[PDB]
Formats: sequence, C-alpha cells, structure tokens
Amino acid sequence: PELPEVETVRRELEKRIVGQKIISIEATYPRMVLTGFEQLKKELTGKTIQGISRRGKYLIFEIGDDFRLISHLRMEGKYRLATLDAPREKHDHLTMKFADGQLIYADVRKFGTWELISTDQVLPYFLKKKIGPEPTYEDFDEKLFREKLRKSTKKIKPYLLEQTLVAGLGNIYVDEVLWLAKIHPEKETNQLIESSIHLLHDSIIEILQKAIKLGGSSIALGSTGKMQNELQVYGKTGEKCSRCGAEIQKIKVAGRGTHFCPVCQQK
DNA sequence: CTCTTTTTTCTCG
DNA sequence: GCGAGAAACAAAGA
Ligand SMILES: O=c1[nH]c(=S)[nH]c2[nH]ccc12
Repeated sequence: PELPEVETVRRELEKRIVGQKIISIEATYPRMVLTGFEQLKKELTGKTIQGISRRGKYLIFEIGDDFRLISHLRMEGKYRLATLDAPREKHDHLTMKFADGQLIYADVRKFGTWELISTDQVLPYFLKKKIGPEPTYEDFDEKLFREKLRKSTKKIKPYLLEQTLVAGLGNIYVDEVLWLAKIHPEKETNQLIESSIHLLHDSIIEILQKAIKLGGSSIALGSTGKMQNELQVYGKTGEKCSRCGAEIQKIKVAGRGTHFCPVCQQK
C-alpha cells in the first residue's frame, strides 16, 4: 500500500473503532511488534482508541492520551474488522479485540510492523526518519523541493521513493506521476529545469489526492478502491501510452520494476 | 528443480 | 557520504 491506500484504511477505521475500548490483544506473530509485544499488550489493554492519523505510509493509532501505535503495512499488510467468533486465517498475525468485534492484521510476507511510542515521541520518530512533507499544496513547498533536486545527482524515481522529498509515493504512483509530468525515471535531479520541477510538484499532489478520492488501488479494509482503473502506465507493459501511439515499456531502476512511456518521457 | 516478480533497512566496497 | 545489491518473507509464474 502507498499513501492513498493507507489513507483509505485510516478513514474506514476512523469511522468504526474510534471510541472502542481494547478488551485484549493477541499475537501469533509477536515478532512484528518491534518495540516488544508484551509491553504493548500491557500498555494498551483496557485503553480506548481516541483517533487514527497518518503520516506518509504510516498508520498512527491514538490510544489513550499518552500512547500511539505506529503501524506500517509494508508490501501486503491488510486489516479487517471481524466478529469475535471469526476463524483464524493462515496469515493473520495480530488481533485487537473489542467488546463487539476485533481488528485483525494479516500480512503474507510478514514485512509489516507495529511500534508502541509515547505521544511526545511521535514527531521525533518521524524527524529521525527524515520523512518529507505530506503531498498537499499547504505542506509540500515547491521552493525547498526545487533546491533539494538541484543539489543531488540522484535519479528522480529512486529519490522520490526515499520519502524525504515528499512522503507517500511508492512504485505505482511514482510511475504514474513521472508519466504525468513527462519525466524520465532515470533523469538526474540536478538537470531538471524549473518548469519541469513545477509540473512534477503539482502532479505529485494531484495524482495522490485523486487516488485518495477514488479510495486507492486494489489489484479487508481498503479493498473497494477504484484508482486501479485510472492507472496510465503501472503494470500495463506492452499496452499503448495515452499521450502517444507508443507502447509502455518496463525496465529495472535501482531495483524497482519501472513502467514508462519512452516517447513522452525522454531526458 | 532454478530464477524472477511483487516497503524499508542493512551491508559492502 | 555514495549506489548496488541483498535482506526481511510468502506465493506464484516462467
Ligand atoms: O528506497 C525506498 N523506497 C521506498 S518505496 N521507500 C523507502 N523508504 C526509505 C527508502 C525507501
């Protein structure tokens, strides 16, 4: 999941578990709780969920006044709300039980993580990760963006994926964004001219906000997304580009599968 | 059978 | 510092 999917999950959860007292917490895979499962179980049991926030691709459960549970879904994490008598499925790892249902985390690849941290440590947590601004007009300052691009000789796609120029892009939306901004994924950032950086900036915001409105891409909470029907290049190798009669090509860039339209995305 | 494919952190040179 | 490659892991396809 990328920012749009995580935000969809955040919204569904917010409407359903906020106000719910945690009756108990159980784990078949305690190892994904990086700060210690027993400590998390002791601290959160009996607490009421106050809210759910999000920063980049990170889910943030506000639980009691003084704790936050930072959940990352990584590649295939999935939450669902189930009745208490629901049967365990093979890749279920954690469950948070309420009086009238339960929140189950499942993750085939076991990459997802939970971290318990205190409220006044949330901002420091994200500062230490150097997570960039949220992809909104109010937060994503183009001027700083522009100066960071001009100082680097990194390729634009992997640099955007680092989450430090701006938060929330992953492989799908970085490919869509670069297609929309007519930029080559291996373009070195210091060769980007001002007008391209401007288009890149706005496209990042516009694509991510559109995907949020369409409830994310779906290829469980957040499983009713429609953004996948609007994808222009990701996973569409060999099919025609929607800007010219060329075909989508797929290459490897700094380890990632990369879909782009050669003719519309020259350096 | 082998090899490759699908977020973030770590290692090595 | 850097970039490349691999690692965490499971399942599927070639
Ligand atoms: O290289 C990265 N690619 C993605 S998708 N997320 C990241 N976080 C930190 C580094 C990276």
